[PDB]
Amino acid sequence: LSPMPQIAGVTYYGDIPKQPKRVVSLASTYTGYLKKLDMNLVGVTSYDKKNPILAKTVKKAKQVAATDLEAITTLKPDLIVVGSTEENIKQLAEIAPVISIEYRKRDYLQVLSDFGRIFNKEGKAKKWLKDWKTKTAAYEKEVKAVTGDKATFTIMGLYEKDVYLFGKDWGRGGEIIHQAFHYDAPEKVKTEVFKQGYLSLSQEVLPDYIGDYVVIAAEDDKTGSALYESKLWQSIPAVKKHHVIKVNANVFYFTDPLSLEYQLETLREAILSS
Repeated sequence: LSPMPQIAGVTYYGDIPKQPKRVVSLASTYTGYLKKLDMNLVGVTSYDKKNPILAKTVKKAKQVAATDLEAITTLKPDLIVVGSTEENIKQLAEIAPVISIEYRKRDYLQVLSDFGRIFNKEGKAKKWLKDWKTKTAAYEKEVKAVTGDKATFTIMGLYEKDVYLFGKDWGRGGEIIHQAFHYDAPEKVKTEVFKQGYLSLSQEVLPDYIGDYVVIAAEDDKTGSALYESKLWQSIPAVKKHHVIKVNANVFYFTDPLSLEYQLETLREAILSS
């Protein structure tokens, strides 16, 4: 039986096993945290299968959603991990013990040490957080020597015809840019995006939310076409100055340690080359 510590955002359904043998992850947000703690994942999400950093490590896991109850029963899990937003949690808890995580109650680093406490993997969690602390410190000085300590960054993402801004803690590299590198954002990003985490934005106002640098997440090359072709977009100083960092959403959606390792080298190299 897990000690099942009381942690903000963490709800247990049933008796969490001390050493889970057969974990089904239905939350793309947490799959890579479980993988980093070398837990055995027999099910994972479509997002995890599509994440080019994580997928290598979960080839053997079956792709499942919360709507695949019979398929999940057939995997015989001894633990299911979900986001608190998920459908069918009552039905999932009838299959196996559930850990349900309410997003944002613990930050991108705490989520790992929290799983460490739940699963008796506090050593692995601590070794990674130590090394993350070391490189992030060194990498911030390097990138700011290039940009200047005061340079503003905006995090944005594209999905079909949808445009979003992100703050410090909604992925797309905001955790590295704004937390790890301590980069400022433009005034309207601070007052209109940071608190709520994400903002669905009209294409038309993008210039008023972009200062020195913009990180733009997309799942493929074609999604950016019409925006990037537009006069409005080409009118942005950050665009003219080639201060756009286009990133692969299929890994940059996430904040698990494996995804972050890739995102940190990618962002560092993009800022240094600018």
